[PDB]
Amino acid sequence: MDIALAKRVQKVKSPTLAVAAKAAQMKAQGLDIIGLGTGEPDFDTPQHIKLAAISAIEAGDTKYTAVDGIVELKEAVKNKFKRDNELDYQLNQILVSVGGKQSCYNLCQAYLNPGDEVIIPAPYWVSYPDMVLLADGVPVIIETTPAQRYKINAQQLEQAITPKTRMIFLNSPSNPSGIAYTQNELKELGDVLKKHPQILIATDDMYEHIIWSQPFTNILNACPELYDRTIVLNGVSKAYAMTGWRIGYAAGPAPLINAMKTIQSQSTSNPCSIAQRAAVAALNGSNESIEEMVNAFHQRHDYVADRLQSIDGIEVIPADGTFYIFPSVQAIIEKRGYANDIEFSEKLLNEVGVALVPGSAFGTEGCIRISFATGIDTLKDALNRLQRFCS
Amino acid sequence: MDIALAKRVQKVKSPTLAVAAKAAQMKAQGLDIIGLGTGEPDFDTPQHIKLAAISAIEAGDTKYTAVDGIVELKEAVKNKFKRDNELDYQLNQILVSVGGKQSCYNLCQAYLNPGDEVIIPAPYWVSYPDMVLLADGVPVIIETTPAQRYKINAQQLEQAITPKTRMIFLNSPSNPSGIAYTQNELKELGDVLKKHPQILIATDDMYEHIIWSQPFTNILNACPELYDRTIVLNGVSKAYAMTGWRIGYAAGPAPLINAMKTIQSQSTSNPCSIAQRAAVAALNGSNESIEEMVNAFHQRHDYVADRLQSIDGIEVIPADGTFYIFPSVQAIIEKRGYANDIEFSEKLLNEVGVALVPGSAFGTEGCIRISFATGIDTLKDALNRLQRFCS
Ligand SMILES: Cc1ncc(COP(=O)(O)O)c(C=O)c1O
Ligand SMILES: Cc1ncc(COP(=O)(O)O)c(C=O)c1O
Repeated sequence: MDIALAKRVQKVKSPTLAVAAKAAQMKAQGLDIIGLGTGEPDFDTPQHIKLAAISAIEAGDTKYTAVDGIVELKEAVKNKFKRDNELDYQLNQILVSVGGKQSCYNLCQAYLNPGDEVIIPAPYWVSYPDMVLLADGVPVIIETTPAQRYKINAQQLEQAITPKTRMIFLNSPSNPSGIAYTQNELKELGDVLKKHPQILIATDDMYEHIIWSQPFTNILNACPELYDRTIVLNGVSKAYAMTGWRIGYAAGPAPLINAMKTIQSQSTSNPCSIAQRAAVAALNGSNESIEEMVNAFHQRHDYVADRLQSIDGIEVIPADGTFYIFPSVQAIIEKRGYANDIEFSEKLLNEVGVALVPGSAFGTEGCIRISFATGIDTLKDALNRLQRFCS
Repeated sequence: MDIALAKRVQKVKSPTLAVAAKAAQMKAQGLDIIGLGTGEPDFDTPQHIKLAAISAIEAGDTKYTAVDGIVELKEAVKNKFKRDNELDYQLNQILVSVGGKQSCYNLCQAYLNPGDEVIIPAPYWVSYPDMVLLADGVPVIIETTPAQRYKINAQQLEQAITPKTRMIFLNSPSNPSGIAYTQNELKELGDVLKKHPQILIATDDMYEHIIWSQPFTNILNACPELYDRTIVLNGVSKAYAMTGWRIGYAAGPAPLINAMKTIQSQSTSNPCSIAQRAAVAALNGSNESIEEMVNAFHQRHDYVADRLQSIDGIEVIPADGTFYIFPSVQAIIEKRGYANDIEFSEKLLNEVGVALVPGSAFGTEGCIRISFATGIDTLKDALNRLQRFCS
């Protein structure tokens, strides 16, 4: 007999890591593949962070640590939230985790009960619904359009809330759209959320530093009165090109943070001790390397957006930040008679070798997520191929 | 209003990491504290493993990897299981995780349904019941005595099994007793397990290399016919003094391993990329550093066991391996009128500064777990203090 799988894992299907595995596979066969599906910076970890990790290895920092992070890193997080976000957190409000993904997963396991509804704006990071489902929560998707710049409004939010709603993910700047809410937009959402006090607000600020159209702002900057029911989710993966090291961090209400620490203490223990020391050097160091990387993404974005605009049948909303852009190819799908954006993306990959992620993976049919965390020369080639495929 | 906690997290209370935090705290106040509660080797990570990690950092191995491990590490695990354990696994049967704790936690989340019973022999590693409870499983504890050398027998196992039993943890050599089953003992347990085919066998071989009284053997060496319903859990934390790096690995039935990979893909993504490269160097390198460390634990064990034997009111069963020994202080508790082994351990810490873990944390009242992952000079001091306290 085959080993049966738990009912909870039968609820879930990760297509971003799956495209990555298919792209690596077809490159392994020797084919001419350009990967526009990546979810990490192409830049290496900055040298001063690498040097701090090497110093930690040489010093023998190879042991278990406090589950929620060495005190130097919890302090660096505390100071970062004050310095960058004008938010005051005590050490017992801070949890360092194995990537920001684990912050989110620990949150769901520490907080959500079976049947609880979680508002997830589309387009959404692929993992939000699956993490909710693994806690037996119920994803409640709010669909958005380009005319709304892929952002929910206060009337959509109120309409989606029920007496069963206990959480919302607010991810700004967004994976996959690259769009960020303005402070006033967050204020209008906060005014709705103030009317529903059982809703915990999970603000996923992972892409905070990767923004150029406006200064970063989150729900607590807009609505300080929501502090006691908000958890702030962040990490070093994107700002410091540290995706492989797996360090995220969160700040929020002490009882919730302690419950998340309890989940973590029974699942991973502390994150890698060397990675923790690397993250101290990142958070306490200069922003110079951040600015270098964000400037690169900005110039690449403007190039890609211009190329997409010029391709007949592709409609695009320019991003505010991140290394993603999220154009609609629905007109190409319709003129070709493709079934959907999965067929579009499979045909594109097999015809011209460009790998990207179908918009339906993020809950928005007919779009595609293009990542420009690759060199501008590779982007010129890839957009040439996309233009030829769509011609 | 305080943020409420999920019902699942209200089910759980980690006391090994808690003693560690209290010991570090009292040392911080400047007090004369000896920590005999540690759960990791005192030796640093071997130099050749450190050098491989540094080489990976310098090479820019700082990106996301396959969630279940880079192919070089999955291959090293495959070869390790064949070389050490005469077990044949394909790559799709292997999962690298964030510590062996995450292997165990992923297993529970991928496999256990609410109400499923899990047999957990006492004394048990503190995390087994809590990981089961977080999947809404039901821990079913089998209590053992020193006259049984803290090992279950086939009649106890059969009596504990019900139609609801779907899993058993078999941890040999044991945390906290240090005792290992013989091959024939595992054969007798396997004969019971063959009569109950819905029971998945989770053999936690983390302490495999840290053994001296007999060659290591597990349930599949004893009973090869259980291969299709056994998951083998192991890791580099103990054998290579790598606890801070967080690399575990497991091998078992492909559908189950894939479901565990699904949980991992929605919780942590891949383990730290640098740590994965370090683990490749460990598994593919010489056993010389393992033997050096295990020889040290062996000589320290024999010293500690002899000192414990000489203290009136302490009864001890010598360990077969690990860096733990698990004597009973019940006679001290009774002559003093202490309430239990928690009171014993608190009084010992406050009177003479020796920190250790009460046996009730592992489900065996009246014992204490002493770790000898510290230098022999510190052990002489600590045992002197214990002798004075117990006098
Ligand atoms: C919106 C969002 N949140 C969180 C994460 C988690 O990233 P990591 O687990 O590498 O910290 C990601 C992925 O990069 C993301 O896109
Ligand atoms: C019995 C047992 N299994 C698994 C583990 C997991 O160790 P780690 O998560 O560091 O790999 C431990 C702790 O060291 C343990 O004692």
